[PDB]
Amino acid sequence: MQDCGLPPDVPNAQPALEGRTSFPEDTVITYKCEESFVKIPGEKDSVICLKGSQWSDIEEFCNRSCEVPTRLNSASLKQPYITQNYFPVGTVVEYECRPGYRREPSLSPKLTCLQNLKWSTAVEFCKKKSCPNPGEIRNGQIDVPGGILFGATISFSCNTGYKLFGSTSSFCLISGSSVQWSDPLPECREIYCPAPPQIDNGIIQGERDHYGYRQSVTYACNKGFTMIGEHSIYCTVNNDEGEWSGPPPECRGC
Amino acid sequence: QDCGLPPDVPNAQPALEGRTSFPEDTVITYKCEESFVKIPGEKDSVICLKGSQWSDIEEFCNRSCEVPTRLNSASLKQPYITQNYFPVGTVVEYECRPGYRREPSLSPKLTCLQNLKWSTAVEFCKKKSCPNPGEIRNGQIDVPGGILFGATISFSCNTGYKLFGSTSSFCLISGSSVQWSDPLPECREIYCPAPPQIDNGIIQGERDHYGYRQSVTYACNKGFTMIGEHSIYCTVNNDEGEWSGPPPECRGC
Repeated sequence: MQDCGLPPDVPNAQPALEGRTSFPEDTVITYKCEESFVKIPGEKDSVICLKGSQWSDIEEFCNRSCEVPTRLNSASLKQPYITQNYFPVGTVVEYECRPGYRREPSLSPKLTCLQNLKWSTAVEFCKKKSCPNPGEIRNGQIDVPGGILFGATISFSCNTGYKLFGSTSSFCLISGSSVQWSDPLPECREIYCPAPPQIDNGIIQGERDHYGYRQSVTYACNKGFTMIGEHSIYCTVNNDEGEWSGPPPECRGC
Repeated sequence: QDCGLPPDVPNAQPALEGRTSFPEDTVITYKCEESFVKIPGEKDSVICLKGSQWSDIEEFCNRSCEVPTRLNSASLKQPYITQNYFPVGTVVEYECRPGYRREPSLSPKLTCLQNLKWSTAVEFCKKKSCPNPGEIRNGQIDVPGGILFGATISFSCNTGYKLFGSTSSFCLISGSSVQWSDPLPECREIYCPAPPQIDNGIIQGERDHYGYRQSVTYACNKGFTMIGEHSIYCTVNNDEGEWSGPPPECRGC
């Protein structure tokens, strides 16, 4: 009769029959691979009801493959693997470094699909690029806690008696073709104490324009006056603010 | 042949030894009364001569000031320093003791006044001053009460420095002048012991010497995690250099 019966049973595939058990001549039935199965590129996936109530032949067209290679931050799949989804056991794909990573020549940038349907062990075939030498800050310091490679952070500080002007930290970030420091080297600026206080009936011996950390100012009483106190005071510096060590002496008469 | 009582001399009293009759050739001496001093080169005694007659004697006492009171700034000059006769109007001169100097604008002279007292005293001899103390590098000099003869000054070293030498000085008299008993001490920077090294970590840019408030930053080798403070600083546990605390540790991952 001008109708075929049920289509052939294909291992690991299920046909779309759409609610019927009898099919008219020239009816085309497509199969869909089952769970944990991928169709093999370049193979038929359907059958056709021919004359004599006979279905056309169809061979197993499903496998049996790894999952899409897991997403790496250091490397991206090369073409044509990056667009593929069929990876039977034995399949080897190649990677290429992302930015800002570079190849570690001693290591292979390839992954193989193993018999257990898993990709081989991952190695660091693509390593983190290095930022330039951070250099130095005059009268300050740079803190490099964990190297200067891509993704690293470094902090800046100013020695006692100096004030930091600029950025307090920097990060090695990707910059176009390479990796560069997010911020430039800041500045350590000398902290100045307020102008030293003047005293009644006394003077400052050779007063200077500016006074920095630990610099001193010496006092002297005028003729006929007696000194009572410290002959000199010095500049103390804390939390970036200058302050004299203590009060100036007194010149009492007479 | 015995004389009777000797003559009455104004402002003087004779030594009779409780006698009322005196034999020929008896010599009687008089002593000036309170506030009076005998006039140099004058007779103070009489002698019983023939005819039961005493020899003549004239007033020999003048009201006099007392010997000037001792001053600590100056001393009487010669010849006043050996004198005891100072009638009204008498002026004596002083000269400075050590360690005192003359105050040019003033007179170093005292006058015996009509009331038998010496004129008002002024500071004609003033305390000498020791030389300006100077400065102590990284230290301080406390001058509590001037730098004149007898004064004391103390020395101290700023935070992070240790005093080597004298802790004080006194203005002493030295021969022909006044000088500080002790020379200035030196304020030397205190250094902390060499910072400790850590396993699997390094000291970022180590220095040869670390002073007060100076820090050392640590960094762990690739593949280790730092446990503890990243940097430590040189404190001064008087008067010694000591690190603020232990260095961090590096744990292998």
